[PDB]
Amino acid sequence: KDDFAKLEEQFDAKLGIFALDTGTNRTVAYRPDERFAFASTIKALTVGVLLQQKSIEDLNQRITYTRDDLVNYNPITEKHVDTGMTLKELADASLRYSDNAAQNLILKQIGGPESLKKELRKIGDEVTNPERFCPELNEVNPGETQDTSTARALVTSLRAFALEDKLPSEKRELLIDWMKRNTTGDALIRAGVPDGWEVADKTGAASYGTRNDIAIIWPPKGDPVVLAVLSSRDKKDAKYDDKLIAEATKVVMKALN
Ligand SMILES: *C(=O)[C@@H](NC(=O)Cc1ccccc1)[C@@H]1N[C@@H](C(=O)O)C(C)(C)S1
Repeated sequence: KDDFAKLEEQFDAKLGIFALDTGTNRTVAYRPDERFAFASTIKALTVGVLLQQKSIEDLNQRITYTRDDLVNYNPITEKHVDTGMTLKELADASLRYSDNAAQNLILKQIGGPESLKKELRKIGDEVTNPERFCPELNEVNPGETQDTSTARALVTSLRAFALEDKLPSEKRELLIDWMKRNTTGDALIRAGVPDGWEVADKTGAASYGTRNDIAIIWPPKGDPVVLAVLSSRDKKDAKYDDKLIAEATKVVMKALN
């Protein structure tokens, strides 16, 4: 409690923390219901919904696109404009590289932010507010609730898809594999977790120094932890520091042990 305030003190930032130990039902909450721009963590839920709406076979559908559908951070999708990419390959790119264009293509496919919100409401997430495609292209100003969620809701919806019954097991397995194989999170939740332990995570970064990671974390032996660490700062062009996330993860891990 004061460890998390210490981190807020040390990094001049606001933290939102929610963790669930699914083995004991122990919880670690710190501003659990405070809203942050969810930023690219929404990609994990976007794929959950894609997977609910498609057989694994249907993920082989090819999606074509041009250079004009690519804006900022498209490491995978910029390599394939000639051929396009299948839904499967877009999911991989979106989750493991946070390919922004891949995300936009998947979001279109599922019916846009309106359909994403519909499906999240259906799983009992009253908080996550998808509003815009690309939502990184627009600022979430303090007090704005469009494209925001909370640590607690993000954990709840992530557990629903990844760990519970919102997906049949072969699709839940695909989601988990992609997340475990994320390339973008080494300095975040993964840097705060004990060595060896498996981590499936999805990162995000926006304006106002927003720096997020959501994860499922497995102990050698036992049930997983599901965790959201959301952060933001006072100023629109504020810098973030990944260390804040890693260190907040350390505190959660302490508290769970
Ligand atoms: C979603 O979070 C994406 N963010 C952006 O495109 C905007 C942005 C804002 C500030 C700094 C950098 C980028 C992509 N996801 C993150 C992430 O997964 O950490 C990237 C920084 C890779 S871009």
